Amino acid sequence: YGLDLDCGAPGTPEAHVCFDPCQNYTLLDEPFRSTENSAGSQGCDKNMSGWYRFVGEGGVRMSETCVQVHRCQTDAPMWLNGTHPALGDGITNHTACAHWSGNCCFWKTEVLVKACPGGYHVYRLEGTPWCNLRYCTDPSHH
Ligand SMILES: *[C@@H]1O[C@H](CO)[C@@H](O)[C@H](O)[C@H]1NC(C)=O
Ligand SMILES: *[C@@H]1O[C@H](CO)[C@@H](O)[C@H](O)[C@H]1NC(C)=O
Repeated sequence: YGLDLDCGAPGTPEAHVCFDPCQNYTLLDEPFRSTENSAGSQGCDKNMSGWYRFVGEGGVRMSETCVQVHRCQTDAPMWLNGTHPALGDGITNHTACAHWSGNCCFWKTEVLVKACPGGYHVYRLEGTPWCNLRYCTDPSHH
C-alpha cells in the first residue's frame, strides 16, 4: 500500500494495480459487533481480508478504548490502540488490541485505517491472531 492507494500482491503482475480503499471495501451491517452487546454465540473474524466499512446500529467505527470481555459477539474483543485519521491523512497503520485475562492488549495485530470522502472510515483487516476475537464497533459513533 501507499499514501492513498492499496495495490496488488508484490512480485506479481498485479503489483502495479492500485485502488482507493474508500471505493472498494466489504460493507458490514452487523449490530452484534457493538461494544455494548453482551449476547450471542461467540464468533471470530478469522476469515476477514481486505478493506471493510462498518454501518448500522452497532456503530460506524472501531472503539478507541478497551472493550470489556465477552462483548461484540466474541470472547476477546478487539479495539483500536490509536487515533482515527482525518480526511487527507492517507492510509495509516495502527495496532489493534484484544482484551483478555486482565490484559487490554493480550493479543495484537496490525490494521490499516483510512478516512474517506463522505465522512466515513475504512479498515484493512487481515484475519485475527487467535479465536474467538472480533473487531468491535462503537455505537456511540452513529
Ligand atoms: C478490491 O480490493 C481487493 C483486495 O482487498 C482486490 O483483490 C480487488 O481487485 C479490488 N477491486 C477493485 C475493483 O479495485
Ligand atoms: C495504546 O494503548 C496504551 C494503553 O492505553 C497506551 O499507553 C498507548 O499510548 C496507546 N498507543 C496509541 C498509539 O494510542
